[PDB]
Amino acid sequence: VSPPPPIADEPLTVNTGIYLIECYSLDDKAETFKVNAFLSLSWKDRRLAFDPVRSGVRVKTYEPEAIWIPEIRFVNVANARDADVVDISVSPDGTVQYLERFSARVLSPLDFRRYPFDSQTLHIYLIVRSVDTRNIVLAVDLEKVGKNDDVFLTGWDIESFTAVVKPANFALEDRLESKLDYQLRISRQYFSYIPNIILPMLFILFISWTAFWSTSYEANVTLVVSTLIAHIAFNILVETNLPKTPYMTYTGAIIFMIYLFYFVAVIEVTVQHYLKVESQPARAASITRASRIAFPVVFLLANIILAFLFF
Amino acid sequence: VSPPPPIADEPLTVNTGIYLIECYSLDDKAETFKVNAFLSLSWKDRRLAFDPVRSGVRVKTYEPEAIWIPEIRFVNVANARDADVVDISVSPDGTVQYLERFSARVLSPLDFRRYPFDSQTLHIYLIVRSVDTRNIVLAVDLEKVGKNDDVFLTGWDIESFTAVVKPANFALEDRLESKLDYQLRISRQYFSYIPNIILPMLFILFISWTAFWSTSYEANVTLVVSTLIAHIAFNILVETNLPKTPYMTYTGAIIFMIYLFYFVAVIEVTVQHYLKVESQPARAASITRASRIAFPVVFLLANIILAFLFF
Amino acid sequence: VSPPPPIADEPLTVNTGIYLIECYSLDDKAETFKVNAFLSLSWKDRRLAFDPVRSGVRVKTYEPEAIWIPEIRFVNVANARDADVVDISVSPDGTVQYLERFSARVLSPLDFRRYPFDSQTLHIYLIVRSVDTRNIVLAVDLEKVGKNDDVFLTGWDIESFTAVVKPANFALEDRLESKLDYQLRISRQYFSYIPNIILPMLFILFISWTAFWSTSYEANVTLVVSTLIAHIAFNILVETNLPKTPYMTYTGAIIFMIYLFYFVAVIEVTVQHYLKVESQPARAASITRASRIAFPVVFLLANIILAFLFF
Amino acid sequence: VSPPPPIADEPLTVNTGIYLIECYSLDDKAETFKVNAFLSLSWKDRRLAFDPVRSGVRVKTYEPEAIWIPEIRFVNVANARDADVVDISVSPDGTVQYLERFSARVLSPLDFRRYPFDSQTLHIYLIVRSVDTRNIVLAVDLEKVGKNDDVFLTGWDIESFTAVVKPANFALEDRLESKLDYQLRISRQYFSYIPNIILPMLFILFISWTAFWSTSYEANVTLVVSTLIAHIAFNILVETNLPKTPYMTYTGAIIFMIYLFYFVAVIEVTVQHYLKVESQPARAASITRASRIAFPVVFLLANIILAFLFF
Amino acid sequence: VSPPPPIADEPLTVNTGIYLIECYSLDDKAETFKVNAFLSLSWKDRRLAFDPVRSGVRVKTYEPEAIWIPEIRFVNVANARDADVVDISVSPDGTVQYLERFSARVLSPLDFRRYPFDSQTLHIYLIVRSVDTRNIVLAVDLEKVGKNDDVFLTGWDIESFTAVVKPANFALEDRLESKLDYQLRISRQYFSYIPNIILPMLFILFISWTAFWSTSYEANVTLVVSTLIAHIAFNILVETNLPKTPYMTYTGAIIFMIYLFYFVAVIEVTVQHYLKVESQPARAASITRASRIAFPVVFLLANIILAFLFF
Ligand SMILES: [Cl-]
Ligand SMILES: [Cl-]
Ligand SMILES: [Cl-]
Ligand SMILES: [Cl-]
Ligand SMILES: [Cl-]
Ligand SMILES: [Cl-]
Ligand SMILES: [Cl-]
Ligand code: NA
Ligand code: NA
Ligand code: NA
Ligand code: NA
Ligand code: NA
Ligand code: NA
Repeated sequence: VSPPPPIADEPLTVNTGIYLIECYSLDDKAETFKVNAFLSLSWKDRRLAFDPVRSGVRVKTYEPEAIWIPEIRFVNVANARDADVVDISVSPDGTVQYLERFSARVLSPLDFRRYPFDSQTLHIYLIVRSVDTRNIVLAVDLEKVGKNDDVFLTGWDIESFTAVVKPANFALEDRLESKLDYQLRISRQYFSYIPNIILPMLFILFISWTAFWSTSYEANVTLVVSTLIAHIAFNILVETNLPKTPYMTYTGAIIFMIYLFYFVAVIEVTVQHYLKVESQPARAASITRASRIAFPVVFLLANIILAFLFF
Repeated sequence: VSPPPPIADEPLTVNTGIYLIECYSLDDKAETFKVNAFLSLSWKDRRLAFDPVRSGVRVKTYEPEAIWIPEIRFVNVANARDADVVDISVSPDGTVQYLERFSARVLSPLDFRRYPFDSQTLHIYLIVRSVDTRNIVLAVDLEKVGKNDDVFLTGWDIESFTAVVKPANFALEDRLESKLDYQLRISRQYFSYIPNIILPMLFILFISWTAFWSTSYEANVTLVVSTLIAHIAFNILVETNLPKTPYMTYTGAIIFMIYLFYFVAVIEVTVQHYLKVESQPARAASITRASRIAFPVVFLLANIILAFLFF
Repeated sequence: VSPPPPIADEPLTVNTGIYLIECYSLDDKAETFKVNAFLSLSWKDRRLAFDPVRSGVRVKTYEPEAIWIPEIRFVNVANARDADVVDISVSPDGTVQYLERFSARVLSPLDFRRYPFDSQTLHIYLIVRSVDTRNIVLAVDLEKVGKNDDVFLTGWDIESFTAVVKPANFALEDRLESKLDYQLRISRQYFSYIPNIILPMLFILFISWTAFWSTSYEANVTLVVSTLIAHIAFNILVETNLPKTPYMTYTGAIIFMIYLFYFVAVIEVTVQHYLKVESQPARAASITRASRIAFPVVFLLANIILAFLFF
Repeated sequence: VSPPPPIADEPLTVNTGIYLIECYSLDDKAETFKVNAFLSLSWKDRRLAFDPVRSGVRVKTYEPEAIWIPEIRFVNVANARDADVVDISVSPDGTVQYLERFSARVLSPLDFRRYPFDSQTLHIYLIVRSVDTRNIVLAVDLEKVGKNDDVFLTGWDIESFTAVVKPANFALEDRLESKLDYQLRISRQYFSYIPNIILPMLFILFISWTAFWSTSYEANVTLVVSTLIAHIAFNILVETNLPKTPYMTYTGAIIFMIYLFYFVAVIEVTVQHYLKVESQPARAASITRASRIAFPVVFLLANIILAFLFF
Repeated sequence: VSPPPPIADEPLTVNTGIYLIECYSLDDKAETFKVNAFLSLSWKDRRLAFDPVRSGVRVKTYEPEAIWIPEIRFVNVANARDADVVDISVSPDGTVQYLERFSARVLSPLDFRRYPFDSQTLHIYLIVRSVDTRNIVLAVDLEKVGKNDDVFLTGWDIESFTAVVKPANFALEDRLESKLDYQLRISRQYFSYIPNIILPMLFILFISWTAFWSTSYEANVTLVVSTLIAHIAFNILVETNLPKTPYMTYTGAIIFMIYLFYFVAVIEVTVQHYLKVESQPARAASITRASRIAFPVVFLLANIILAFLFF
């Protein structure tokens, strides 16, 4: 079967639509997400046109093998989508209405700069390659683009599912390619990060600062060193849930900065002890009293600077 | 093959049933579970009807390709179910009795608010899309809905497997869809959480409280800081087995609250030492003696408040 | 093709056999194991019977499509088995001899009460569903039930592979079902648990008991608290290799009991220090001297009680 | 269908091309990467040649079954590629233009010597096995070799995708094999390693060196031993992300060398304490004062030597 | 299609060969490895014999369906191999030359006694089951047994790939089975274990021995207990990479023995402190001075004994 013959030198418009049924397994590290959706296709094939009076039927149902169907692919998929044809209906004017249900693992990169207070735009790229007989162009049928109400993505708020109506027409290996962009806007549910990572990390840091109210070097060493080890555990815990980025993330920035706070606290604890041994506790006391105000103030200001730079 | 022609303007009723054989791999983080079950289908096709006397046979067995079979799908599946037709029997009134054995990874969300003392309702949504010739409606044959006695779900008690008899008939992409809800009620076996997480977590917390019977700041610092690190390990252990929720879980609430108890214990340990150095041990003694009663009382009352709010 | 017509009202006996070739991947947490075996089937089809003199051949070889073959399934499988027909041989009397090689992931629950000194009975349930024309009953051909000598299951001793010769005949969805039970008896190789978990766990516990020969509260706090953290690591290590059980395991019981021993050791260490500060070291000495005998004696007796209750 | 008959004793040239669409899942430990690309093939089949005037058509489109297609395979793949034919076009002179879209898990070894400042050359080996009728040779059509702009590999910078135009023609099992080498040059994004591994590792090492400003053996023991445990955690973290190499990696060298620095710091801390107890603190002071300069100087010089040897 | 008819009562010899192309994913815990290789088969079918003069052709190429092909299987595979026929060539005398490219996950047990200085013999068992008409025997064509030069197994040195030329002919379910043994000899690249596990483990042990040059019980307790916890981390790290063995491994023996060294070091540290408190430091000094020589000497001798027993 050959594609529909053109009337004039016009290309064949294949109207598309994606209706999300299931959205799952957004792998942050792999920047992949799995989708289960309806893919609707519509085009005019004048060769399939019929008279409703003569034939008796209002619409004709065909099997995929029986008629010409456009070779529609996804750009950003790991493997070819798992699809099952639901219906093929032909109107008297030759307007074919195709519907299939598919599942695919979509590969869409994520921007972790504002993690875990980040928002993303997941993409689903529909593509058609033009044939030698005729050029094929994709279009969006806005009435057949949507999502089920029950569609949920664990740890994410699904904002919108829309399509960029004008396709990206380009040439690949001396043939026209018509690419459509389907955008699923999501925003992370940062809630859990607050009692699980952020507050426990702040608590251990604040515990290290109690060494500014102690003259016992042995106890101070235990305070700052133990809490630093807990901070290392939280840093390792955070980087397991995230991929290796060529940029600094919001959480990554905070975590890294906190290391400097532990390092300077060790220096303060060392200086205080050296001075006490040197029989200069008055100078040591001035440094410790200053540190009680300096450490929280510098921490608060540095965080304001970070939050400003990131948001 | 086209669907059965209607007598009047009535829709085609496809009687359904699901008999669970195997139930496994309930992934709490992924909110997925695997199922192996029998799917029974029954509908009337007057075109397949035949003579007992003339034909000789009581029932006719057909191969799936030979006759019209409704395109029955699952809504909440990752991929198309793995199915193998077991039997197709036609009565001579044209009543078709279809049976297939399938396996699928069902995507059903879970409510972790009361974890690990939570109960869930897993869903299996059966769906049929109406054709242009005729509208297809699903029905429940209660005699063909059940589960095997041997059906076990590791770490869960299987309560019931029932079906919501009235389908959710709606329009999707200008076509009628008949959706049925199959509900598998389960309840978590919380037993293991008590000797593995809850009691060990209480033991380390109670060990930190021994600092209220010690004047040794160095020993108290070691007691409260070490036990806090063990509590961090238990917090990390718990959040690995659970997904990131936009709400607080029962275990999550307790674990988070315990951090505040460690933080105030550090403050007490610090205050006590500062006062002793300041040659005010009488005031420090009053604070330590009060803490011996305050810490367990406030812990007990706060837990009563949490248990009340959650259950 | 229809099933063999009955002479009298007798059911069709399908003689079965399973010969294990490969046995692997016993997942303790998932209570699954993978199998690669031969499945032999034999039944009489009088319609396929022939004269050896007239036909010339002693046996006729058929392709699966050519003749009626019983729909044999496994009850406790995740998905339908991966099978490849090896041979189909028909004797002159119509006795069909079918052989296929299959692989499947069998779902069989395990009893962890005596872990790691536990033994299990893995099950493989063969099943046939009766047809409308005739009832099908399964039988065991003991000469075609066995296992290869090289069959090994990492960390397990394969004891026996036998079949319960009398089938469990029952009705499921108004049709007879003939179920056969194939039992693979295994026993865990507990050896590795001794130098890897049990002895290291005892060593750290015995190290904590050295605090009964020390008056240094600071050193005792470090001894009991550090060893308790190592015990937590061993508890976490053990529960990762095991699934969540609604009962107590042997190892689980020991591990949990050891927490109580650490808790009482902390109390002893606290009491001793409080008394010393109170200028009552004579009373503290009596308590410490008693603890030197009490702790190992109570530990030995409690373990005898546990071993008695569990074995 | 037999291959195209030769004019003279010349071999059949199959012009090839690979256009990368998706590049993902580079597993460092497994030395595997997944690819989704276009595979273009072109050869002359004089038997398929036609007159454009007589036939009417400029090009003829065939189904794969209809014509002879060369058996093209990948050398370094885990399993046979997942492919779907896109187009087969025959020119009047018999020049066949084949295009397929495929996905495969490519097995290409990596050189970790300079990790995480390493660059790699991933290989994709195309191969054709000669037939008895004729010898088949592969060629590169440089116009059909490329990559999509959006092609991204998490944690890597994609440098180039080129093909070694001259094939490696050799004999395997007494038949000619024509092998082509497609090279994907990548370079690691080392950025994240600096705030996540390198700096935290340096911070804990520098913290251990504060013991050179302390006379408190108990505090020094806590400083050097605790920081060493954190260094062990970083060593374990690094070797999980890497495979077992029969050579030393850059990061591996640094990490190993740092152990020696901790070991000598323990010796210094021990020597200092022994001398103080021996009532020789003047000699101990000379050793500690020297260590303050020796440790950072030897660390800086040793790192210069390592960086020189590795880069 | 039936097998080739015998001349005399001789069995049908199927000459085999395996040429390794890709060797990957050797899972130590699962005792599995993946293979991608060429499988060559050759047998004489007199029914396919032809005259080169009359037919014109020197060799005839057939499709697998057209002629009788022996049912060749692998014994030690997880699932049936993924195979794709490359060529089938028939010589005038009826000598068929079959070649296929396959991939399979081979299940071959490993001996960990000498780990990580162990060598293994991986097996690939080829098997053919005799038919009722004729008995089939396997043979090795040594000219078609080999491996590609580029064949690499991460963390292993590939020594040789040879075949045991004489098959293991036996009866299984009253039919002859001809089994061939293909052996891939490998030896572990132990290099990485030295700077990653062995030396760091020795360093922490040697650090614990510094307590023999200290009289500070509090510092000694910190030294021996902290290093013991690091040794536990290395023991856990080692047992994750290894399966549970009913025997002791070389590394397992060393690791276990080191626990005894830590235990006796705790006893020494305890005895020394008890004696000092008892105002007997002269006796304590004798014990500590002896331990300085005893501990390294006993460690060196015990390791010589272990190395002797294991190698
Ligand atoms: Cl696709
Ligand atoms: Cl363009
Ligand atoms: Cl074009
Ligand atoms: Cl489905
Ligand atoms: Cl099955
Ligand atoms: Cl391939
Ligand atoms: Cl096989
Ligand atoms: Na078509
Ligand atoms: Na059908
Ligand atoms: Na059949
Ligand atoms: Na072809
Ligand atoms: Na064949
Ligand atoms: Na300490």
